[PDB]
Amino acid sequence: MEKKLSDAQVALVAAWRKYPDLRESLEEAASILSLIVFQAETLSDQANELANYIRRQGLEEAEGACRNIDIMRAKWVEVCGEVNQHGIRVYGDAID
Amino acid sequence: MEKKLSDAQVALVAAWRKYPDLRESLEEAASILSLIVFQAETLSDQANELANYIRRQGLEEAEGACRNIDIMRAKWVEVCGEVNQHGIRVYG
Ligand SMILES: [Br-]
Ligand SMILES: [Br-]
Ligand SMILES: [Br-]
Ligand SMILES: [Br-]
Repeated sequence: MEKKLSDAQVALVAAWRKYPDLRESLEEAASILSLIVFQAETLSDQANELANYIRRQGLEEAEGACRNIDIMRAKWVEVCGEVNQHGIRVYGDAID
Repeated sequence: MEKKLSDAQVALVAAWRKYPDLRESLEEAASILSLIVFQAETLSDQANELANYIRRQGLEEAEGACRNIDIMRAKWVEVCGEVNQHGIRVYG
C-alpha cells in the first residue's frame, strides 16, 4: 500500500468485497478518484504542450517554469503511472 | 453523493466507522487521494503562472491554450473545491 494510485483503488475494491453493503458508497468514491485523476492528467497534458511551445519559440525567460512542469509530471507518474497506447495504465519500467 | 472530493472523503471515513478493520486500508487510500489532489494543484498553479507569463507577453499564438487552462481550472474547483484565505477547502 505504498503510495500508488493502484493501491488506493485496490483498497476500495477490497472493502466492498468484504462488506457488500459498502459497494454503492465506495464505488461512487472510486469514480470520483478516477474523475480527479482524469482532470489532472488533462490539465497536465495542456501544461506540457504550452511548455513545448515556449521552448520551440526559444522563450528562455520561462524555462524554469517549464522545468518545474517536467519535474511535476515526472513526480505524478511515480504515484499514478501513465496510460499507454492501448489504454491501459501501467507503472515503472513497464512504461518506456 | 454529489461527486465532489469532500463526498468521496466522507464515504471513506464512514466505511471504517461501520467496519474498523478497514481503517488502515481506507485511510492509506485517503492519504493517496489527498496527495493526488495536492500534486495536481501544485502543477495547476504552475501552469496558471505560465499562462500569466504568456499573457503578460501579449503572445496571441498560445492564447487558446491559456483559455483552456482557465476552463479546466474552473472545472477542477467544481469537483475538488478551493481553499479560501483561512485554509478551508470550500465548494460552490
Ligand atoms: Br483531500
Ligand atoms: Br509532491
Ligand atoms: Br510574468
Ligand atoms: Br464548503
